[PDB]
Amino acid sequence: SFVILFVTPLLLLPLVILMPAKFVRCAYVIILMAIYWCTEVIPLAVTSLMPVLLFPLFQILDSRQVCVQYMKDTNMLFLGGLIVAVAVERWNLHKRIALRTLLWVGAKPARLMLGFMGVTALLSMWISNTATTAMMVPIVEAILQQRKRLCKAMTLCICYAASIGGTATLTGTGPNVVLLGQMNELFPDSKDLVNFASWFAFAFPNMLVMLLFAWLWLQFVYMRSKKNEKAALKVLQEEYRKLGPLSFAEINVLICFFLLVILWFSRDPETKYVSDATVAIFVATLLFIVPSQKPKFYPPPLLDWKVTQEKVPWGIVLLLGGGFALAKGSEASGLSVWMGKQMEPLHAVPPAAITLILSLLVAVFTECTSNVATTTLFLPIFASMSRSIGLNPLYIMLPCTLSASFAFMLPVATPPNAIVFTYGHLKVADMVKTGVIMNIIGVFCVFLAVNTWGRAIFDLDHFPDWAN
Amino acid sequence: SFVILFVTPLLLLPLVILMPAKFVRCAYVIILMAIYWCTEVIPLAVTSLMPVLLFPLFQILDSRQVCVQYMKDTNMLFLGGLIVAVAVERWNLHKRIALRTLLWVGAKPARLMLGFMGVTALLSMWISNTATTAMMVPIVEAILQQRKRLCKAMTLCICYAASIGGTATLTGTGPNVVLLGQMNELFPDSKDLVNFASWFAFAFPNMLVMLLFAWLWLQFVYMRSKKNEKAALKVLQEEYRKLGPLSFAEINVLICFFLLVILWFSRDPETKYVSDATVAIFVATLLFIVPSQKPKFYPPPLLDWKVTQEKVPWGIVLLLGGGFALAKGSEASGLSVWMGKQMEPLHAVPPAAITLILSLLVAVFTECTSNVATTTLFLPIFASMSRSIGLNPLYIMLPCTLSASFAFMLPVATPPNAIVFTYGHLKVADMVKTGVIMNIIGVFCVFLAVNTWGRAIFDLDHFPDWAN
Ligand SMILES: *[C@@H]1O[C@H](CO)[C@@H](O)[C@H](O)[C@H]1NC(C)=O
Ligand SMILES: *[C@@H]1O[C@H](CO)[C@@H](O)[C@H](O)[C@H]1NC(C)=O
Ligand code: NA
Ligand code: NA
Repeated sequence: SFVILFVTPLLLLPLVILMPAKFVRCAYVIILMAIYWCTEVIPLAVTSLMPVLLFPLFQILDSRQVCVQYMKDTNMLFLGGLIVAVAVERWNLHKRIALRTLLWVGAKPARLMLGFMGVTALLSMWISNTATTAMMVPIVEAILQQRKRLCKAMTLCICYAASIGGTATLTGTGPNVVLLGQMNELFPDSKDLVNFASWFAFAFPNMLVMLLFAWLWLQFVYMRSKKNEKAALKVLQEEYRKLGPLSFAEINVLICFFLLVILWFSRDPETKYVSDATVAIFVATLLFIVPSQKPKFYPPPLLDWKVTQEKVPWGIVLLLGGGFALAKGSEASGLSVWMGKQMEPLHAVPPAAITLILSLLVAVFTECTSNVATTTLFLPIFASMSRSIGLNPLYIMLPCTLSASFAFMLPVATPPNAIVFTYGHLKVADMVKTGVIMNIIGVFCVFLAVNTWGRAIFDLDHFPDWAN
Repeated sequence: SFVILFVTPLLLLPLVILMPAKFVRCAYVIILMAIYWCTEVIPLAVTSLMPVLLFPLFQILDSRQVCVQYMKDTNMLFLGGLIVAVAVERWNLHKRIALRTLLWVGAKPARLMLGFMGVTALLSMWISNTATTAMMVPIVEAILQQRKRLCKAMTLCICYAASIGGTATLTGTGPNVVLLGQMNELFPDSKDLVNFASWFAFAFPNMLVMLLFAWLWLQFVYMRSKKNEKAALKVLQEEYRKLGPLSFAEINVLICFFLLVILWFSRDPETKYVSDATVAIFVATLLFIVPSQKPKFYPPPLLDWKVTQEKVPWGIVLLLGGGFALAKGSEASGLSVWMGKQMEPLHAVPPAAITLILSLLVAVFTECTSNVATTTLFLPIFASMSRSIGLNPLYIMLPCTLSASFAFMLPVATPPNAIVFTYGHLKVADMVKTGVIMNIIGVFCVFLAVNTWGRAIFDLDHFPDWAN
């Protein structure tokens, strides 16, 4: 069974060691790492460390040129975002925001589902999508204890909303960070063309329209009620009180978060040095000295180190670094130029079809693998193709990144779906039926976004000189 | 009180922003980070992230040139060592080795203390010194429940032995890794002159002699017994049984550890690419597929990801990276050349005095700060001095690294001393009296090592061209 998945490649190492052309060796590396990505027999971060273990033997890079690539500005940006998210989770803040929103919108099962989806998307924009599901699903259970075709709807709404809302912030989730990293590496002359501001402008409207379509679809398939308008409130309120009053530390973390947002947007409404990573580190550092209590001599802070050592996806960081290393090795060996020399005859094809086909393919493929793995595997190929056919790479690379998060079925695809299914009445057939359509929805919305307004944001109708 | 420690430096930022010479700005950065190092009001890894937050504003480096420096071959070497250590701790192996050794040596309070110190040093060579103390101190308590001048001796023996034994492996603890990193950065033409093999050869004899002197001293100050020969055995044996038999997974992790050691030594008893980091990653990766049980289809491994996400000092990794970034900024701005131009007139001095004085100073100073912080602050200065006075840098840099771990008092200096003091009868006066002398012992032993055999290992009698 699962033994061949790590012993069979040993057959090829003595065959590929000689192979008097390095792009073959890099290709074998990438294929092996993909096979391990899709199969979690071995973890992900572990496989992200293969490049240092393989590029040397294949005489591609040293252990220095490759290991230097495992931490760059993107990774520390993501790390700062994660730390801020940890501060938010530490104090039951996201629960307070959630309950306030739910009580404002009202308990009307239609508007109820709308509020759940909207707040889940807004929280997922910064707050580690799985965490939001963990926070919210107990609320749904508490509601429902007070139709087997209804529980499925809201339970799926949480996960779909989270996976969608994560695509509205450049931290958000892995794939967007991967896009930023590959843009920096493959296209360094594109110094700062895809930043937090521009990408947010591109993505947030797309997120909103996808969320609208999703709410409509899930209100169709499952729901084509005075107590549940009332006895749901008596649960929301009693859960609200348990948080207690406004909890002074919550205020300070909110202020720090607002400052982060303002600094990210403001710089980009000269010999620049001050990339967004500096801002993230600014606020993350600041989150260790602030008191969390009234000084009336600051014994108490609001964030210690032990929790953030416990609660941070470092494996994700190493995963990104593996992507960086793969891109560097491909650029060095000679594989990228080779692919760009094999994808020449696509010059006759309409690019819109290319974009749509590849986005659909990625949305399908991410439903078995992880999102970030899918992205970091696919993006360099599309980049080389775009360079070859006189096309702007972003045209292809943005929709792929937005699509890699479209894991709307297969609970193994993304943890949130697993968490939702763990509570029972969400038979996988329901998930597949409701997920394929939403994959299509997301693809169409993304294509609309790229061909409508992304043009002017990124100047996609012309062939930039930063893709020679 | 502790408020000025992070608000007073704000006075100087608008004063130092202009400062038409960049070495002043880098110096202010280093001073501030030192002040935060010595004062744990803010954690350590957080302060290690200041360089990305400061070098840009001071127009020294971008956010890319500096953030690229936070992960290099040294850090991943240390990470692999940490992961292997985690595998060891996972299965109660180090306890099994310990009990076997203790039962072999015997329960004779003299030889008992000797066995405790020796095994603690041997385990600390790879196994995260604090962990060994946590493992062993309960054993001492169990023994002693079955002289208030005796408990102090063994209780201090654990911590001293751990802090000494950590200086015998290039993973070991932070300072040695810092030395390797600074050698790579400041002196890159010294490609691989300080590796695991050479440094181990230099250090292990020094560790042995220091441990001998320490055992002698602690047998002097406190201890200038049939039951404790007997009723200690009835505790060791009954603790041994609780581990059960040899626990098949233990065997596999031992085999992996042996393979790691053999690969580290063997390569160094051509266009090299295969540095020790590759080996560490090799074995660390291997530690995720091995079964830990009889396959009789490998449901069970021996190391999952969640534990190593929980139990790994990542803050240490970021700390090292901060050291790397500081060194890069100093080399870029113009500060290193400036220091080398101010330390010219030391050409008239005997280098032996320089080495001894600086080693003593570092051994004193590390008893309030952390070891790794002390090292990464001090080493570039000594390097610049050595370049200036026609001297081999290693002469000065090795003893400083070995000395930074000589935290033989001030429980705040190093966690092991804190753990020992947490159990009571180790009044701080005793610790100081017994610790200053051992600082002197360590300094003398290190000086003997450098001036005796380190010469031939590193060719310290000549001025290498890799220090121009
Ligand atoms: C960059 O552009 C120039 C066109 O003048 C081209 O000759 C050169 O090969 C290109 N280099 C890369 C790395 O794309
Ligand atoms: C390296 O050595 C040469 C001596 O030929 C010296 O001129 C040059 O300045 C040195 N460069 C550095 C960076 O030490
Ligand atoms: Na997925
Ligand atoms: Na210390």
